[PDB]
Amino acid sequence: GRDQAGITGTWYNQLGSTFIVTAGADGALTGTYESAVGNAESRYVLTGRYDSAPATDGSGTALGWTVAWKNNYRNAHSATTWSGQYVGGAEARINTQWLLTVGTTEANAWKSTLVGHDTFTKVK
Amino acid sequence: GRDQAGITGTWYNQLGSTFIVTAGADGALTGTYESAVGNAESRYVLTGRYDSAPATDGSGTALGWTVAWKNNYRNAHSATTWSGQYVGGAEARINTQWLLTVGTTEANAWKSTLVGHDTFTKVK
Amino acid sequence: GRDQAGITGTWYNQLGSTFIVTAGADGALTGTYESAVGNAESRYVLTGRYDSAPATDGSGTALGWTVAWKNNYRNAHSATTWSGQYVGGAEARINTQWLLTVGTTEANAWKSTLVGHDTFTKVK
Amino acid sequence: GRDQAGITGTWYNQLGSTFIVTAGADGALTGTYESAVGNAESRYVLTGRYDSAPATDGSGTALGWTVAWKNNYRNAHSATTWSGQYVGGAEARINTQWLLTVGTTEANAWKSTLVGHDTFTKVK
Repeated sequence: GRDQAGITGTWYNQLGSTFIVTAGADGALTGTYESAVGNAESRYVLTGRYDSAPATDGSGTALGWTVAWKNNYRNAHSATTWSGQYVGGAEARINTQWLLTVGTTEANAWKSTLVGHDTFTKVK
Repeated sequence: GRDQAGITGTWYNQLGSTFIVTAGADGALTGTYESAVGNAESRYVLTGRYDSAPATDGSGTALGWTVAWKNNYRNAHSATTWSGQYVGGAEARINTQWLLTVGTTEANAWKSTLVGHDTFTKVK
Repeated sequence: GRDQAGITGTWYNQLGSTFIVTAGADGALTGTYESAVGNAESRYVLTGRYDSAPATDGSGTALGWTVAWKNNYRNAHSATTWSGQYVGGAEARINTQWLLTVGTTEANAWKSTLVGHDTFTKVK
Repeated sequence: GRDQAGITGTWYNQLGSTFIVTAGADGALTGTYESAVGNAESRYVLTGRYDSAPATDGSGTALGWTVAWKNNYRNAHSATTWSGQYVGGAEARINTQWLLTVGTTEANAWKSTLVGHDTFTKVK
């Protein structure tokens, strides 16, 4: 991975959530997510993928990951996926949009999925 | 996983894409995605997570997964995440929404991310 | 409008909701929305815009509209916007994605917005 | 409208786009949008709706609006809808998510719709 080192480490969103991730040379993302907002608590497992050979034209590095909101302490019966890109440099960022789906009855399916955005930085 | 067997197997979306996945008892999703539409070709690795202890109130099972669109044949410098829920039964379904992010320059970041929806079935 | 007549009329989504709209030659959409699902009841006012000079290359006609979920009978303190395109022909369709935002406290803002999709047809 | 005066006026997003709007007492939004980014130029008409009787529990005021990207100078054959809420006070904000749909062939429909977010302020 060109940005395997850039991505690997700890990231913080604008809400104080904490995203610890290892980027493998094959394109794997693996780590933990600790949410600061919502119906979550400790750490949760995360897995995802990233482009391990990004364009060198100054473009960002596409990636995404999933957290299922079940751990030893909570089950929210829901999952969030983040889709975004890593932008390296002095103020490195991971810019994302996310989809959070809650398990629902078929009658409530139309309102199963929230959408939002998170900006992750290396500081805070 | 309660629906570890329900989820594990091959799924087909309304476009003919093919989603082969193994659901682990710990909540891991792992498999391959073969797209029928877009700037993709063979199989791509996928990883994700699911709720391995869904509510038994008839609600669906939340899950999501990521594909980075890089394999031995293509690099689209992009990643898609699907967020949705598995609904078991005679006409089992995985109902999803997805976010596709393309690596972009900062000037083009505002248009980096497509949104869509996929319905997966066990047939077709 | 090239599809001013194509768009103008009554549309039904996969849920049984009813969308009655007039497309003006200037690009205005105006009408009423009657929801079949959710925390809504009678008709609600809708307004929006459409491309009154679509490409003739077989492409669809971009449009969108908003409903605020307040009428004489209900106030859900929320608004939905549909973004999509009209596809003419024997099986004419309006294919959309929508965002539903609920008024929230700042603490709950991160979960203010649902995302979904609706397909509208001239029949049902 | 409780926030008819709060909403009415000029708003600027983080990109420098300019959103001039009048909120009617019936819940109408009408105005112009002048984009600073993308394939747009001068002003474009906008119309939308807002909740003219928001909850007084400190919650925001739900609203949305549509711009079709056609004016006397440009036709992008596309439309954007913003869905969000107005938050009053010393640092008043309109927090939104948006969907931009481009008219496409049926073969390209799956990639017709971009998603993003805009934060509007009274300054800048």
